Amino acid sequence: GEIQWMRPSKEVGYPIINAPSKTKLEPSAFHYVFEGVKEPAVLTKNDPRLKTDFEEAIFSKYVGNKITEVDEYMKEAVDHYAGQLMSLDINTEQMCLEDAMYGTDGLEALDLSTSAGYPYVAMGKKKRDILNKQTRDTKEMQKLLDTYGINLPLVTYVKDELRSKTKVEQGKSRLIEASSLNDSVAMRMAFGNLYAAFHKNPGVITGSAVGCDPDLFWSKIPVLMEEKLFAFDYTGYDASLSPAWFEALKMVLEKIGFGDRVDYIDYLNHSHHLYKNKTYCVKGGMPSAFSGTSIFNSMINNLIIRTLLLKTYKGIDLDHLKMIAYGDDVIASYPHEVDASLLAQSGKDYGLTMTPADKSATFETVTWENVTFLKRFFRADEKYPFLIHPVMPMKEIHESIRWTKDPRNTQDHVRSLCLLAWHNGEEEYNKFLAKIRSVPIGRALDLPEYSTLYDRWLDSF
Ligand code: NA
Repeated sequence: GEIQWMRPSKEVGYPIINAPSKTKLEPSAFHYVFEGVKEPAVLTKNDPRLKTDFEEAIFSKYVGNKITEVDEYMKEAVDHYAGQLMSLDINTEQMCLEDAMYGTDGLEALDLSTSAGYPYVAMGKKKRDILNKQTRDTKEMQKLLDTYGINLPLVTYVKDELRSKTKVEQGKSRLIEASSLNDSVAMRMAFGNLYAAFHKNPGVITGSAVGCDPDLFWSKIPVLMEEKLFAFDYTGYDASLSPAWFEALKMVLEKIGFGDRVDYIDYLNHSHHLYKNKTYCVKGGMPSAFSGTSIFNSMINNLIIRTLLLKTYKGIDLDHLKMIAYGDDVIASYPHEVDASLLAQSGKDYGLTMTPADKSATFETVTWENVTFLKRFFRADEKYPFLIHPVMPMKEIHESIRWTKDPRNTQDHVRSLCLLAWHNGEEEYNKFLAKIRSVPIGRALDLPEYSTLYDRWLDSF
């Protein structure tokens, strides 16, 4: 990803976009009951905590484009992945406006709380004013599609979330690149069935985990993985993607019956963005908030890993590459041991910056004991080994519970954390509940006890 140019929006015919400047994150009733070191991300260039230029920091993720065209290894990767996806008999017909808007089997309705993007955000028009969940009315949307068309600028907002102290000082805030509601709708109409097929088929065939339920999926993953696991982290994955990776994605789409609308991919690759009073053009880089971000990043990850394996290990048997991606996150395997360090080396030539799994300083062997996926470890249940626990460390949960974005959601927020935490065991879960109940807010919540969650879990399979 690389920014071609950036300049005042008015110079290119666009209005200034108002973006919040104050975090909605504030210390929760549990702020001093649990340990934590994260704080709300910087949202404005004048944040006191900043120790470097803000604008430069948030856009530094665009490290450039290392590759121009699709080489032979990538083409091979494309053929293998596409051939694999072919076995799913994915429905290639366009999805009707109604379902694209309000959902159908395998595709949730459009999120009504998130930005409607340009130009709606500039006309003070919300999604709630356009969509009718009980009516499933498409008239207003259709009228808007005809009026403002598609391929509209993506509206950039700084993401309001917790970040390490280092990332706050270095202005390393993440960005939300919201595609207009029109584009989102058009893309779900174009690829709606592809998305549904992926959501209904998490595993090693789609090579994707999007739409998965960790509580149930964790027990299925091992049986899908090979003998030897391998994994690694990406530094700024989305933004590092070069145009060639988007072209490779289109080839996959053409081969599986969607050649009909690969043009939509161009809109993602060569994209137009609005931020505050500036507009900028990016070549490469996956936009962070459009309908399909996760899925397309996952598909591209499948192409990347196959490519690096072909480039590094000629003769590799991709039919025995078993991987599951979720955007940039990935858990992979092969019958034979592979060197992630070598793969990482091959990765640089493709514009990818790969580092040791889970922030290790060195590339170590990945085992079922130390591997993580979506920040969750895998642990066989003590009583029924065949049931696998997705174990998210308490550290993350403690960090999260120390802040709130709305006192009215305290109950939901804390229940959510409980669904993640109990997997750490009864002793730990009870210590968590007790601390929660050491303050009034926590004592007034209705939280499930350990045995309740365990029973609920066994009854969910
Ligand atoms: Na882009």
